[PDB]
Amino acid sequence: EFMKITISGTGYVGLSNGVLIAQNHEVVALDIVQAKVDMLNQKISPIVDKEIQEYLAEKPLNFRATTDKHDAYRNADYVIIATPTDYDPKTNYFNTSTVEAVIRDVTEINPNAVMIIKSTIPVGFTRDIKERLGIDNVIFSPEFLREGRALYDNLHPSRIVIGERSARAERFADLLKEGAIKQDIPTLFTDSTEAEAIKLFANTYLALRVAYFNELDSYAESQGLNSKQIIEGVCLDPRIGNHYNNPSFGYGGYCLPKDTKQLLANYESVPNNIIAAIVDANRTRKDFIADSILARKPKVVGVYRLSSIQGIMKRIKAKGIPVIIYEPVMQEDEFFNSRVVRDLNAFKQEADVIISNRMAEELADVADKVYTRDLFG
Amino acid sequence: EFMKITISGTGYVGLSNGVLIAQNHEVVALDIVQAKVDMLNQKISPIVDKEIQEYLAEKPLNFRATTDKHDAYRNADYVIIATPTDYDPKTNYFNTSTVEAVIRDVTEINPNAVMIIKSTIPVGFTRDIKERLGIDNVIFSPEFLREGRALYDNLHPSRIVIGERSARAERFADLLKEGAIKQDIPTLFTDSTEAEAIKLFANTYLALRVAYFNELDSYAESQGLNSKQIIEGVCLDPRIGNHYNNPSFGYGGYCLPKDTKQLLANYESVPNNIIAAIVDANRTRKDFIADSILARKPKVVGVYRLSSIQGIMKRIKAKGIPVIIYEPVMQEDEFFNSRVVRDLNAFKQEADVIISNRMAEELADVADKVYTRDLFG
Ligand SMILES: NC(=O)C1=CN([C@@H]2O[C@H](COP(=O)(O)OP(=O)(O)OC[C@H]3O[C@@H](n4cnc5c(N)ncnc54)[C@H](O)[C@@H]3O)[C@@H](O)[C@H]2O)C=CC1
Ligand SMILES: NC(=O)C1=CN([C@@H]2O[C@H](COP(=O)(O)OP(=O)(O)OC[C@H]3O[C@@H](n4cnc5c(N)ncnc54)[C@H](O)[C@@H]3O)[C@@H](O)[C@H]2O)C=CC1
Ligand SMILES: O=c1ccn([C@@H]2O[C@H](COP(=O)(O)O)[C@@H](O)[C@H]2O)c(=O)[nH]1
Ligand SMILES: O=c1ccn([C@@H]2O[C@H](COP(=O)(O)O)[C@@H](O)[C@H]2O)c(=O)[nH]1
Repeated sequence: EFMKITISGTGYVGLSNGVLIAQNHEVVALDIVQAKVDMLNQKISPIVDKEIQEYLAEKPLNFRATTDKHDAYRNADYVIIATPTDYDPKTNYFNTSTVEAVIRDVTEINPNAVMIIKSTIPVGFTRDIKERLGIDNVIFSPEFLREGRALYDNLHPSRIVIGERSARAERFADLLKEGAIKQDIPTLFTDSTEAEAIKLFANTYLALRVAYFNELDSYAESQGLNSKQIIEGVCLDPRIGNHYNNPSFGYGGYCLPKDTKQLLANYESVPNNIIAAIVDANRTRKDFIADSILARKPKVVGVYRLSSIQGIMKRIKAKGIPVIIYEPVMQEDEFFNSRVVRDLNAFKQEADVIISNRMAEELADVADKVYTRDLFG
Repeated sequence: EFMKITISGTGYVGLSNGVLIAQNHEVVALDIVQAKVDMLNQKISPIVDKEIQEYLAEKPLNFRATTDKHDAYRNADYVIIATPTDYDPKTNYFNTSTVEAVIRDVTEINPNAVMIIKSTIPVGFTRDIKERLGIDNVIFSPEFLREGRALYDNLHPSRIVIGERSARAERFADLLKEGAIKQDIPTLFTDSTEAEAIKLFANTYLALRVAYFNELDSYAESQGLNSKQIIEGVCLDPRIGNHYNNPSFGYGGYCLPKDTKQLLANYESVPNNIIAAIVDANRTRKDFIADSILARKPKVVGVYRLSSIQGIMKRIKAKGIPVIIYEPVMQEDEFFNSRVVRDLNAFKQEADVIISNRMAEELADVADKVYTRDLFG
């Protein structure tokens, strides 16, 4: 087979999948930003990913880009939708407008193309949109990549999951396996809504794991015990393992805080204690960490690098204690009403306690006033 | 070195450790039950463990037993304490009387022996007892074996943890490594109280993991989704894994229900949400399972095999629905006021719904009225 696969959205997800598949098939990448398309046609990547830029520039890929929807979608066997979406936990609103616009466009231009959604969507999205528009050609397949290793994670994926049990779903899984470097990749075919719930449950388990080791750490600090001794002893049980067990100021990042809340909203009519506790536990852990810091009676707290550390900052400021921030990447001189100190040495002198989620070489000479719960970094 | 190691308590734990060490050193096993000692001296095991009976009967072990404390403890380099203890969650009482009696006896008879406690004790026990009696010769080392594979788990241990950082603790770890079949066993030396908390945190993580996959299963049932599809997709993430993820009526057994509660009691002054939720989650899961069963409006519920299933039974009976029990191992004709039916066929005919924690071959012909959440058994 030599198929045509269109990518809608040339960001980390679209380009990871597109470059992977362009090694063996015809890929046409569609974006709405003409300048990104022009760059791609010059074999220049519009994003930061080593492998994508290396592949685009150095390997023979049957790849091209366009802003023309008709040129992109005509004769496509599959269209991978990788446009932006966003879930807002405060309102429980999942903005899927770009995905719905693409489904609209493909349905109109090429109703025979099979759309594969890689964008994050709410649980039940695909079953519902098919029913609403009265179409059958949409399948969800979760994307497991990490930014910065976008192409790498699809060259060496943990597994491939396609949310339809059919020969056309299997042929799509084959495209992902064919472009990968890793061999005998675990492949799983499920029904739609089930596939859409996988990442929420996987990411929430990771947040649960971090929240648990953080509660173990709260206990160890409270009791004057060596947290590393306990954690290493526990994690030597092969059913538990030595990963994702490094204490911190709370789970953070781009996915976990929102996904745990998104999953909890989905449990609104399902009795549970663990799902709700995962969200509450992070707030409790931040209160514990802030209270530990405040018990040292600092006159100035220094925050070394800026994300769960933001919650610690908020709590310290709520008690009227000034916070100064060391963050080279930030160019402003203020962040949430607190001074950003550009000079590391001045920051070190002024701060009575320096908090940092993870230890860093450059804090070694002031280690005595650094508060971090990092054990394994 | 060729040392003398005394075992106090010849049950699963004492005999596993004693037979292991008797392969290379002089072991004298002490019990209070003369008949168990007499059996041991005839090379007959007083417990059910294949490897222990095989080793006792067929390998050249420098092993003997006695009820004489003086004969047992004199000249011992180490005394492994493996007497019964019990934690009662209702009262938060940990009965360590047998361990304290042995410490008393050893201190009096041979104050130079180094005691290694393998019995389960409360967190902080060893530090406190040393301080109370003004002695230094007591060290806690957790025991990770499973009944039925008692000797096997010490021939192939996950890891060895000794709750003292010293050369004498290391020499004890060496005895455990020397008798084992498994090589390069992970070995960890910690301070006392830290070692004593390891199993509670490890077992509570296992209960948390089961409670989490059970909440995922509650959601799947509630939403009409295929739980196996979701769980397999999630567990293919290598940070999560395909173990301890089989839905059930709640975590049960001999250790998890009590250890989770014991750990929660230890968190009485430590802010947390996850530790308390692990206990509450099991009650919620049992309520969900019972409610699912009751929604089928059965006139008689059959319970196939008797332990979290007991909680389901209690809840069904609380609603006035009769329960019948199929449990060949039980000889009584009543269990908690419910009929025990000896004949499997009569049990099958009468029960409108048959609940079972795990599926079983012999329920195949009535599969249509069996309710089990088992996926991987
Ligand atoms: N970045 C990540 O780590 C992961 C992201 N995802 C999901 O994948 C989707 C895309 O994420 P990214 O690749 O990071 O987005 P991105 O923002 O890096 O790239 C999105 C691209 O879509 C283009 N675009 C916007 N509307 C469009 C339309 N109607 N038609 C064609 N192109 C359009 C944008 O101009 C942009 O180039 C989101 O739903 C995201 O949540 C999934 C797994 C990992
Ligand atoms: N069975 C298990 O799965 C595990 C048990 N443990 C702990 O190890 C300890 C022992 O458990 P088991 O071996 O299963 O007990 P067991 O009940 O099978 O054997 C205990 C032995 O100690 C004897 N004994 C009682 N008082 C004594 C005394 N003052 N001096 C000498 N012997 C005495 C009893 O007669 C009996 O033979 C407990 O603290 C238990 O919680 C730890 C890990 C696993
Ligand atoms: O051992 C760990 C692993 C991860 N995290 C936190 O969980 C979130 C997700 O981490 P990652 O999977 O993006 O690396 C991040 O805030 C990370 O700091 C921890 O606190 N400890
Ligand atoms: O996948 C699993 C693994 C264990 N358990 C439960 O957790 C408790 C401890 O199991 P084990 O570690 O003794 O096998 C038992 O009630 C067991 O049924 C489950 O429900 N699902």
